[PDB]
Amino acid sequence: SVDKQLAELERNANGRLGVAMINTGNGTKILYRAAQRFPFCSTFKFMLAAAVLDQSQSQPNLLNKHINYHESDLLSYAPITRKNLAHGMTVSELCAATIQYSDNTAANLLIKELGGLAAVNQFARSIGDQMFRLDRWEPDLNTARPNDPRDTTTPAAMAASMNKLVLGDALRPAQRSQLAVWLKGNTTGDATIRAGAPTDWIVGDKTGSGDYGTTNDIAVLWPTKGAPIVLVVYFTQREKDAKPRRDVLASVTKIILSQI
Ligand SMILES: *[B@@]1([O])O[C]C2=[C]C(F)=[C][C]=C21
Ligand SMILES: [Cl-]
Repeated sequence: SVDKQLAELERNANGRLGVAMINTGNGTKILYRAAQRFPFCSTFKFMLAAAVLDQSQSQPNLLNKHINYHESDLLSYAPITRKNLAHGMTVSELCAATIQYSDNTAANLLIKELGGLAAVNQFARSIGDQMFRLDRWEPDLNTARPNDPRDTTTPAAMAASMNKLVLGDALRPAQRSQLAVWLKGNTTGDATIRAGAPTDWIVGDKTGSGDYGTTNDIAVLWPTKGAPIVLVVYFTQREKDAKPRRDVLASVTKIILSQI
């Protein structure tokens, strides 16, 4: 029933759908195609910020490091780093921007500070995530080509990680809080998981879009009654210039929340 509705939603939507849900209330999970790979797109920015937060556990001054980025770093999609070209940004603001606005330059800048793509992989491995895999820099990583494993995860791996990172004990508390906070101030989420959620709830989220109408969102939801819930929804379609299907994410959320 739980399964049948998603399968039916996915049939109807003409794409492939990946859900994982974790109610940290009891400890129960709703999984649909949870072990299949999907192109994460901008959703990895979450993992990237966690990595930065992990590294700042050693480096008291990391978050406050002033970064003076150049003209040549700027990309098509970078409202915030564009706005502050001239004054530079702190690593910490870089994190807010990457999360809350999905700024690509900020991300590239942060990967470089961590010391490259493989440092995001290694952070992913050290938290038990064995599926996360970053292969290219922005903007090349949102091609979402059919059965291309580059730059993918599984819904389950991303839920487990978001769970450990935001609600578990992956991080120390100040770093943990910072992560939730960035998430809470996200500005790209109104139309996806937020839209399928009681308007009284509080949602922190990271979205993703890309080719093949890849539409993704990864969220913590703070309910009125009870414990936080982890929700990961990934979706992809037939054609390369497919338009996003945010509605599908809204409807998935609506389904999952009835069950609870
Ligand atoms: B991403 O997946 O989040 C939004 C976005 C914009 C863009 F231009 C490239 C990649 C992403
Ligand atoms: Cl805390």
